Amino acid sequence: DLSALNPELVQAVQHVVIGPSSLIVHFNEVIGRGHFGCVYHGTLLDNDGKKIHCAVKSLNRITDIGEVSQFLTEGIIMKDFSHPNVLSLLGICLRSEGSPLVVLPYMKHGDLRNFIRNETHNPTVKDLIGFGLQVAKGMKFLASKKFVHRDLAARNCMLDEKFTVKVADFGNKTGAKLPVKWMALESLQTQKFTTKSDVWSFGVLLWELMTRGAPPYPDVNTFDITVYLLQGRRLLQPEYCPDPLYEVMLKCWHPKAEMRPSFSELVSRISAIFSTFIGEHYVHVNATYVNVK
Ligand SMILES: Nc1cc(Oc2ccc(Nc3ncccc3C(=O)Nc3ccc(F)cc3F)cc2F)ccn1
Repeated sequence: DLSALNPELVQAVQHVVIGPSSLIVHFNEVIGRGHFGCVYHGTLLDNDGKKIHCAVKSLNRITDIGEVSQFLTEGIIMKDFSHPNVLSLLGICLRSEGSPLVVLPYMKHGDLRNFIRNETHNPTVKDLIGFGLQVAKGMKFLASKKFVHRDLAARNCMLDEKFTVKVADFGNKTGAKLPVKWMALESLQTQKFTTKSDVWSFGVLLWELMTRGAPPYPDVNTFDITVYLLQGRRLLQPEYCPDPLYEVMLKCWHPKAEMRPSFSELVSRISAIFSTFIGEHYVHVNATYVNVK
């Protein structure tokens, strides 16, 4: 029901349209089944002959056009996201069958959390601070466009062949579906999200990086995180996290949202901490965090 969509959404999608002849979706090759949204390996033909590797996001399909319109908006939101540290949109493919297809450049190393969790990987303090800095650069760009992420976490950050981090997003009044453990105090209490609350999320993301992907607050039930935080608590300093990086995390977790550093200041501060390291310090996984979900 393409005509019942929205003429402005349809014209915006038209400028990023992919013809069904120039895209081959390998439905047998799944890049994570996820939930009610699937990602597959894809081949895209660019201009002439070019056989580029891509990720194709789908699913499919209950409400008349409501979920299709939201799906197309999420993809169209990426149009002006051109920054080395933010995931790009190759385009959108309109299937003459069912669900429209969102086409993204392939990220060889997948998500940042599974990458750092992998025990065959040997990151140093510098590499992990490096990833945090790249996320800060991407967020600095997004904040300058007044774009509020709402779900910044290592699981939503993508890693390519050159190890360049691409900030991305994989995918109800009082009902729970929210990433409460990455959420700012004000966002848990009121349900409002700002750049300052993304700064809180970024601090948790730095914690995930320094612990090599440990789940935040393991002992704490999702429903009582506000009660836990208000007792006067923050995540402990990871074993391999340098003191000035911990101090930056505590600044991201400032109880006054307006007292939190901006992403521009975080880029500056983290870039200085990063420059002091040479790649000597190896980061090992914590035994108390292994197999902890
Ligand atoms: N192996 C691999 C796996 C991949 O999976 C995906 C990861 C993220 C998205 N993300 C999206 N899918 C559809 C619409 C928008 C986004 C998205 O990330 N938007 C977005 C970008 C930057 C932001 F700050 C916020 C956002 F919401 C899609 C994938 F297929 C992809 C590649 N390589």
